Amino acid sequence: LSDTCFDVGVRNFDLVPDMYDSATGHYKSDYVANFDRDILPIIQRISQYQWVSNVQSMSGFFSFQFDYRDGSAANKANRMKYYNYFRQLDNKV
Amino acid sequence: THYEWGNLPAGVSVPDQSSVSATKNVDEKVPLPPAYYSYWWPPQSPWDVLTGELDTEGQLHSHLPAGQQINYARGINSYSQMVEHWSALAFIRDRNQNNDGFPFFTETERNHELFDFKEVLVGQVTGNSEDNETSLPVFFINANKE
Amino acid sequence: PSGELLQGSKHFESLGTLRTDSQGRLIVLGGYGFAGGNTDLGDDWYDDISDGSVTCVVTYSDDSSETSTAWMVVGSPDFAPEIVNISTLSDTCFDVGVRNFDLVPDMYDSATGHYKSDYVANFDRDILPIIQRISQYQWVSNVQSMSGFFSFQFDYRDGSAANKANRMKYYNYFRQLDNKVIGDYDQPQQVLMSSEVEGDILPLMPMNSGSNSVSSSNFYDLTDNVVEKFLALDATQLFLLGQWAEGEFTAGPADDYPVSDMDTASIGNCVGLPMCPGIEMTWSLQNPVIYKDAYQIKHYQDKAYFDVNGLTPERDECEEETGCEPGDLTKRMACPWQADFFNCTIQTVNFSEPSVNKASQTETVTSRTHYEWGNLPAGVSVPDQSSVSATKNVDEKVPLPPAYYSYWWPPQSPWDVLTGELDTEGQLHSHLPAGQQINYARGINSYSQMVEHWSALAFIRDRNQNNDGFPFFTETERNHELFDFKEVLVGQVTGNSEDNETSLPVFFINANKE
Amino acid sequence: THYEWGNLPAGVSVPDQSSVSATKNVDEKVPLPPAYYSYWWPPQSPWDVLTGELDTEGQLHSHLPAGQQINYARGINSYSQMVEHWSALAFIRDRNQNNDGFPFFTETERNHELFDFKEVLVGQVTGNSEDNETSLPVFFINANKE
Ligand code: NA
Ligand code: NA
Ligand code: NA
Ligand code: NA
Ligand code: NA
Repeated sequence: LSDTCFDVGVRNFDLVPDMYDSATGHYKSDYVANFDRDILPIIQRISQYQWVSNVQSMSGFFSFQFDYRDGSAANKANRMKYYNYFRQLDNKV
Repeated sequence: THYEWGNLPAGVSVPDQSSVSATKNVDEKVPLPPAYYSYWWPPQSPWDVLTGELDTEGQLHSHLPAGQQINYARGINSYSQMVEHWSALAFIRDRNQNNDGFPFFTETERNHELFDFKEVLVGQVTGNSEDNETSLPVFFINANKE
Repeated sequence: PSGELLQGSKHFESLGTLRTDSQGRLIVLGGYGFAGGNTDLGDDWYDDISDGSVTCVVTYSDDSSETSTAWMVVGSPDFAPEIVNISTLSDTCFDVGVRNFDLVPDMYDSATGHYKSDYVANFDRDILPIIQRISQYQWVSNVQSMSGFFSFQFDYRDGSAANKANRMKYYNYFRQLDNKVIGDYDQPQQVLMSSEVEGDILPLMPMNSGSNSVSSSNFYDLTDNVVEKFLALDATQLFLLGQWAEGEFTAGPADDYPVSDMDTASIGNCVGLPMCPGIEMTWSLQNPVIYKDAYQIKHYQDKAYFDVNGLTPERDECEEETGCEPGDLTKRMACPWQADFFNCTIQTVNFSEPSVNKASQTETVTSRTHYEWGNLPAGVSVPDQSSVSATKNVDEKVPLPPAYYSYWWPPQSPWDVLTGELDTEGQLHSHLPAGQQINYARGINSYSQMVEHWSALAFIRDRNQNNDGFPFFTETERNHELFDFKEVLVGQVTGNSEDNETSLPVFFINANKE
Repeated sequence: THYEWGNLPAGVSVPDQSSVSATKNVDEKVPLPPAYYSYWWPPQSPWDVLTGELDTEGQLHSHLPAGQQINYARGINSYSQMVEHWSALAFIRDRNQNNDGFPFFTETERNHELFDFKEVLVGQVTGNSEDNETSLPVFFINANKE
């Protein structure tokens, strides 16, 4: 629910002006994320759904078969494969 | 159903018998196949958990040895049983809390004394005594227990 | 086994087929799944399994010969060929080779009987495979306690002194190997947990049953029957994990051992540990007395000796150090093999008494039924009634509580698998939607049902094979049409109609179905 | 319940384990024992009757041989079921009416097709494969039937 209140805050309350442009209604593609603060928690959360459910298909997203920290252009294809397995959000129509 | 008699003596002929039966089941709200077994909120409402009783006493009241994956809500067989017995449910916590990066989450503080146990042999269901080599566990709450 | 068999398979015709390709390469194809006997279910019983000598004579243009040899082993189906056993049979043959055949002289000193602490291990070649194997036991078992050993919560590649404590914590969770002494039980392989202190609890690694979680010290009219409760890696695997813990390792390429890629390709797909007996082979493969060199079986006698006299039945290739006779590598396994496959599931291991696996249990149930009548009219008194009942159940071989739910060989015999039927047709014949974890052997309710229906079992394989690091293993090719289904409501068991809100699935094989 | 482990090796021993549980059933309007099994209006409401199907097509749909004492309302298991399917019950008729003083009353005109059957092996109730040599007759009405 903190992710909810935070998401609401970004797209509607200028919480982070470097991440979102309220005039364009769009996010800012020049925003530099940080692994440990923005990315690692998600990888950590997925990894703990196992003790309470059988969600083995989620395994390959916290196995570090490739370096998740490595942001070099050589590693882009791996990070793109990982990312394009995530579902995009639906339009509210 | 088709009936036919054989091993009858020379000269003896018995006419076969035939009968047609029918059953029709209608359901209004049913998931449409192909279906996928999907979870709701595993952190807030567990469903696939480990056995955490480590001593003898607890293994006799729980009827399961430690470290086996079994249904979180086993024993509560109805919505009204959950309205009344929700607090007899286990807390899922790390038994290795003091060692980072080495978690071991099990069931802890489950009210084992409320649930009765019944080991149902497969034959009791199939009528075949061979199937009695295998059994399945049935947990339930007896309202007449005190 | 001549004639006709009263039970199971009726006629024995062959042990398999020998072929050559377009280039004259040998192809050894084994048994068809024959299993029959003359006793109910087992004395007069037999199977299709085999093993033996491979002899090659390449004659040249100048009419001069060159004779070379090898071994052949036939096994029961590998139902998840992609999932690897933490310790394979190649790991066994390799470990034997290090400690007994100088395979790697930089790693072991045969004069001191000890390993060499100055050996520099390599992450990718010695360490990463173990981390990769542990990570795949999930698709076939529920071994979540093993998770923290492939989570990369810390950098496994980092060998800097700052990272030593983390690598030492990881390493000291692994079980050390037991001494091969006859009556010494209080050892590390009889130890399940890391501690008994709440907040410091975790099953020691590898979390699997050992080579004897079944019989106790006092079984078979003995007082010192050998016990080995829980699993450990082999000597060579744990040693290299020791070198990594220490930081005596590298990142980047490393040269392969003096072993062929072809030699590991075979036995690498066989169970190394545990051996009770195991799936393809047993603890004869651990004895160096069987080998002439690392990975190379010693051959006892010649073709002429066998043409004249046949095989030696009473002979132990472990006692007499002179080599193997055809059929020696498989003779210790069950007859028929379906027994070993039937018991390759899970063990319920005692973890309080080092020398006990099973004991006799005695349950006494003493009840008092009490009857009392009320709402009776003024003046009317009815005497209460009381009766005492008793029940006494005695069992001879029962695991001693506290018990731990332990696995046998998850890669070779699956037990906790996912539903893989993706279309409607298949979801109606299977009666389960996709992606649900359910028992691998559901439907087969007896040892004799497994003797007859073992080939109706599913193959566990990656549905995402084309995308590395993104596996998705499910059931595939399960003979769904054989199994009937029955949704049993809880009330049918408890007599309480409320419990009928919940049900449980019952799968079985009807012999009258055709 | 009391547990006791044995066949343990020399010097080895484990503590006994024992538990005490209880059940309490309170039933409001129950007849007082000792009681006598007493009929109401046998000629207007038959209870213990004889099956009178003389051919194969009759015995297959009835599942019973002729001349057997069984319950008149076998298959009617509910008060609601009686309100729905009363007219399915037999008429007990003298089958030797022509002859005088030689009567032979049996069931006639039963709607056998409405009723489904199931032979329950005793061992399916007890868990004991050995009781399967004996089976219990169970008649019921299935609404899914067409
Ligand atoms: Na859930
Ligand atoms: Na939570
Ligand atoms: Na297994
Ligand atoms: Na395998
Ligand atoms: Na009456």
